[PDB]
Amino acid sequence: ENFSVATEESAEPLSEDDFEMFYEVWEKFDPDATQFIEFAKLSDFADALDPPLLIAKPNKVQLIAMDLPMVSGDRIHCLDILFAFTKRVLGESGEMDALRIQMEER
Repeated sequence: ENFSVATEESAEPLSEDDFEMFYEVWEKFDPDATQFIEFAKLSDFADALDPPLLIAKPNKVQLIAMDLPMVSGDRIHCLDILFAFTKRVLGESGEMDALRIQMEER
């Protein structure tokens, strides 16, 4: 088509296709629909996802550097895992300024 090449990249890496895929893998680590996962099993799940959510092993440290709020003494919140992964993948060059606005404070 050329000329009208203003379409290329008409979507952010993290699309809906990922949202559903995330639940697809989640079901493997949790068929009870509890929506919670154990940390000892997180590093695994973490490499169970598919890009742009896949963290290859043995990148266990990258998991500690981004320690996600932990629920019940030994259990993590999926809502937290999902969000942290959306920010981590978005803290590249977009919406990352939203924090720079905190400086002014209000």
